[PDB]
Amino acid sequence: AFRQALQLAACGLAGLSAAVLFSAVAVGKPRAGGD
Repeated sequence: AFRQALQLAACGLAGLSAAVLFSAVAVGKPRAGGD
C-alpha cells in the first residue's frame, strides 16, 4: 500500500473525488433548509 499511495494520492487530486462527496451529502442527508 506504500507504492500504491503514489497513484492513489494523484488519483484524488484529479478532481473526481470532489464530485463523489456532493453525492454522499445528498444520499445521506436530504436538502432541507434552502434559502
